[PDB]
Amino acid sequence: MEIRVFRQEDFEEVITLWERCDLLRPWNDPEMDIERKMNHDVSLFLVAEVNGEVVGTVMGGYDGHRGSAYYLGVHPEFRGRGIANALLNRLEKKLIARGCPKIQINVPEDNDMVLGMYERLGYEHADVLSLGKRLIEDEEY
Amino acid sequence: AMEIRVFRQEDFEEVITLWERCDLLRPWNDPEMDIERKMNHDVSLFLVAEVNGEVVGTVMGGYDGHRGSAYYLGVHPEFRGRGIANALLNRLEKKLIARGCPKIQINVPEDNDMVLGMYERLGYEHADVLSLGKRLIEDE
Ligand SMILES: [Zn+2]
Ligand SMILES: [Zn+2]
Repeated sequence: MEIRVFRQEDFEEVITLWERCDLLRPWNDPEMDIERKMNHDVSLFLVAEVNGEVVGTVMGGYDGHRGSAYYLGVHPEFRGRGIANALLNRLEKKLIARGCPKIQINVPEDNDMVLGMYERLGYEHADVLSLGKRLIEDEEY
Repeated sequence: AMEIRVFRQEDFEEVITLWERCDLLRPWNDPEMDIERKMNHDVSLFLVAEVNGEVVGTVMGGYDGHRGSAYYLGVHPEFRGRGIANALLNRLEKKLIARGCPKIQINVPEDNDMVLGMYERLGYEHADVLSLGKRLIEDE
């Protein structure tokens, strides 16, 4: 396999991958989320392709101060082969390449597993509360 | 005469000074480098608040194509009776909306109830989530 940048043709294949990995939350329209990312900057939005097919994603980003990562998933049939790791290790390097000093990720608290994965890779938990506010509402889909 | 506008190169050392006075600097974040990171990337969400020509508040707003962000929110100790932080976040929020950003997320210290309360009062809600981070470039 091989990690590259998301391109428009990857659009339905990615949604259908997010489907299979249950990354889909009713609040967030994934069509909209991809459109936003496209309008914005696709360059830290990476896909893993095996056999000329997408099997993993990470929507990474950078705001001029912190790196981010959302929509990190790997196809349940492709889960043994270090894909999410290759995917995070490519993002972190693409971030360093543009002077991003730190990346920060939110993980569901009850998910003790994915929590251990990140810690393994040298991520520290911060003693902060994440606070959020909805600015634009996504319809149901 | 208070006015919120976008950060300008001229504001550079005034803002650093304000960050000092606002007890916002940390030895692991070089504020010159952070200002420079931001300028090189996109300065349009990096807001200041000026009162009679003086910069007395900032917010380094941000957007990543999915989520909006805010760092370095400070208002000069002497300019705190006046809704300036509120004005800073309100404008940032409008600016995020203007470019299609659906949501802003801000991390606040688990101790700092005064700040948690401000955000709640502004309509921010707690997410049942844990913040993990990884330093990629050390400032030194
Ligand atoms: Zn396609
Ligand atoms: Zn810790």
